[PDB]
Amino acid sequence: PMEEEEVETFAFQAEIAQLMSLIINTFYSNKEIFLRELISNSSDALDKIRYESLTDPSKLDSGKELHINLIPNKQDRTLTIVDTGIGMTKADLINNLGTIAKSGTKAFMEALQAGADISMIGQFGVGFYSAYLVAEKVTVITKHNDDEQYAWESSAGGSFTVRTDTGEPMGRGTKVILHLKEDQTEYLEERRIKEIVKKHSQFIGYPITLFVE
Ligand SMILES: COc1ccccc1-c1cc(Cl)nc(N)n1
Repeated sequence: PMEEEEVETFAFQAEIAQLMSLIINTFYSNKEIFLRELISNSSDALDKIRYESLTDPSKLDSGKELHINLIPNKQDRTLTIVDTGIGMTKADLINNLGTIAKSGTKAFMEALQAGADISMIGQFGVGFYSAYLVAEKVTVITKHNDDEQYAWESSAGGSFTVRTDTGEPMGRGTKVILHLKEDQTEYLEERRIKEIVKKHSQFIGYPITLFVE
């Protein structure tokens, strides 16, 4: 029996689209900072959870462990960033991922033309898009205590899809699945991943675990 699934196909806000192009169709060294940004988001997601969790310890029913996991798959050619953070509700997701303007967008783009490093990205509050320095496509699976599991995805081109995730359940948190461009497979090597965590992500306040096949 054929399953059926709803997808909503959104246009990224004009400037988030401009930024995504700029990221994709421009060469930047120091791409590795994409992980730093992704670990940061999770860190922030783990704080929101832990904080709220002292008001409602029942927000931990969905998983008490507060950590980050990195899964590089040499077969899929995916680098998966998993956290047991707070997750996003649909609206958090759509505000976080594309629809709503970001007060740092224009400024960051202006900055990049002036030759700023892609590393500056986080300060402009549009850090997640660095994901696209290395991935052709990016899949975010996410789960918020209040809501259901969502699967967001974009290969860029100006649009993203959001669909309720019928798929591996997570309980709580966000999973960023990076479908690495052909030439960015270095980010599936244990050594490289360990390198960029020690380098840019040392003071994260949660255990981070690297799983290697
Ligand atoms: C796609 O992830 C994000 C993008 C922008 C801002 C925040 C996030 C985010 C939110 C949560 Cl709850 N977890 C994670 N890992 N990222």
